[PDB]
Amino acid sequence: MASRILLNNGAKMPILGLGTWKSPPGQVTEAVKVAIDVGYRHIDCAHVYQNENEVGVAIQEKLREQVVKREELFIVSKLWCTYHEKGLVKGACQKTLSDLKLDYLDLYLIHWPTGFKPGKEFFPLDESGNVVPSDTNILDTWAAMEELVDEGLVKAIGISNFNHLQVEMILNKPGLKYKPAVNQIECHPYLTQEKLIQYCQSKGIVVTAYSPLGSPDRPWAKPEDPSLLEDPRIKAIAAKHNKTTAQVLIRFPMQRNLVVIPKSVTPERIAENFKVFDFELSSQDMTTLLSYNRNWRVCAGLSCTSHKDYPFHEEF
Ligand SMILES: NC(=O)c1ccc[n+]([C@@H]2O[C@H](COP(=O)([O-])OP(=O)(O)OC[C@H]3O[C@@H](n4cnc5c(N)ncnc54)[C@H](OP(=O)(O)O)[C@@H]3O)[C@@H](O)[C@H]2O)c1
Ligand SMILES: O=C(O)COc1cc(F)ccc1C(=O)NCc1cccc(C(=O)O)c1
Repeated sequence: MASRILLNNGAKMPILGLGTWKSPPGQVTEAVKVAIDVGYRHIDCAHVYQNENEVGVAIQEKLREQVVKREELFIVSKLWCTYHEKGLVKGACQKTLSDLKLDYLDLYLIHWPTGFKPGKEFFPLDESGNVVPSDTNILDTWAAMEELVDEGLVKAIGISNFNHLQVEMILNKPGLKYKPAVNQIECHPYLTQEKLIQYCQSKGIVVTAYSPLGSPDRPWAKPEDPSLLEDPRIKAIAAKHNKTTAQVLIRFPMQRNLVVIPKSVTPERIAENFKVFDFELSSQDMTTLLSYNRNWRVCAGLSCTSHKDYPFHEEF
């Protein structure tokens, strides 16, 4: 299938990107270098991942080597929760640009709808142990994101982990200047997201699926949690197609018109995960994979459930 999807800003976004959350700083430069060498043109980043400098080393080198041109790359980052105030957004974006070695981002996302008190700590706490919100609202943060487009820092802006009412709030914002281009949400066979995906797509917003493999390296994994990569039912579909389970899990969102961003620092898996443009899941395969939904989240945000903008109380 086609390698890129057209966004509502007129730019094209590669449907397969490399994730970088948890990629160790001493391994992510080589991961991104390998990814670019084997065909990746989209890298998903974030300031909170604490490895943008090292991602940037890889990008800048592959540009210097003329393995790729800047206009062929699609680099995404995200505004962290402690930078939602309007006077902090530009500096947060500019720090990410400096670290990534870039003059512009292709896409900049509000990482989560929940703003937190600014300061050095990424999760400022009171007990008492609760995260300290900021009195920022998603609409004013969105206006600050729009400014970044108008200053040339970013080509596109979007949102992440917004529920359908929060997307609707952006779309209904008084004086809205730019619609979100993307909503990046968790999505895989255990969290299939039919309602939120159809809503976003119906509005021309492209959905990116994160944790498509079920994030087996997530730091809070428990043994009793379900495991996509080990699910016999998914392994059977992979065997039928002569592909790996991971390749099925990556192809699945692609056939729903989603972008997908599997993470790896393992060279052989980085290459494997890209070899997903040469086979097709049947409609029956797709419906079968959808049937595995259980509303299970890698990223549940249990410490934020009292935040006024917590996204996961709503059905979707
Ligand atoms: N917007 C948000 O709030 C948000 C939240 C979560 C994630 N994300 C983004 O989405 C990306 C992907 O999600 P994720 O990192 O949570 O998890 P994931 O991509 O679902 O899974 C990554 C894990 O799978 C392993 N793996 C990769 N390819 C494999 C293969 N072919 N066979 C077997 N194991 C394989 C990786 O191991 P190795 O690395 O050791 O190879 C790593 O342990 C993130 O890195 C981040 O960029 C965004
Ligand atoms: O967020 C990601 O991309 C991947 O997870 C992380 C990565 C980090 F480097 C550091 C923390 C997290 C994390 O706890 N996320 C979940 C989260 C964060 C903020 C608010 C909510 C909420 O529920 O409002 C939920």
